[PDB]
Amino acid sequence: PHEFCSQHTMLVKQGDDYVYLPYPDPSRILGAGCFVDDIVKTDGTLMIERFVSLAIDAYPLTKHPNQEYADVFHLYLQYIRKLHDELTGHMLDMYSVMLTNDNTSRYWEPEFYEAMYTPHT
RNA sequence: CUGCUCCUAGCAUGCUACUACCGCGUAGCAUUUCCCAUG
Repeated sequence: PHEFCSQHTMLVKQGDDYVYLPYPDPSRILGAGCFVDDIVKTDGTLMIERFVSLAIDAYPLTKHPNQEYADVFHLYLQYIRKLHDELTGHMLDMYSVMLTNDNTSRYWEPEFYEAMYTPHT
């Protein structure tokens, strides 16, 4: 369908055959990233799960024919990474201690996002 | 306000695996043992 619940339907190849993936408009995602209330996202170092949640809905933009949408997805990934590492520096240096296990690598590789659409859970 | 999802924490549940010692079951086993008159 051309549009349903503000989701554009795209058909791509997943696994061994083809399935439909609903992808959102890009402008809405970028606007939600840019403009917010105060402190809710005035400094993302305080709150990172926002962009994690945002990226999950931006994943089907990767399989789009035009590449700008994949660029948006990768931009979100890079920003998540930069936020996480700068948070690590801020916390480790001028405080005492942060890290014994990372467990946070997963949030910058498309393996975790793609599992969101795997027909098994 | 309804619906979906994520993360964290906690709780509780189930499951698995490990160790531990205990108890119980089982085998090998080392062991340590000597027969005699008669319807």
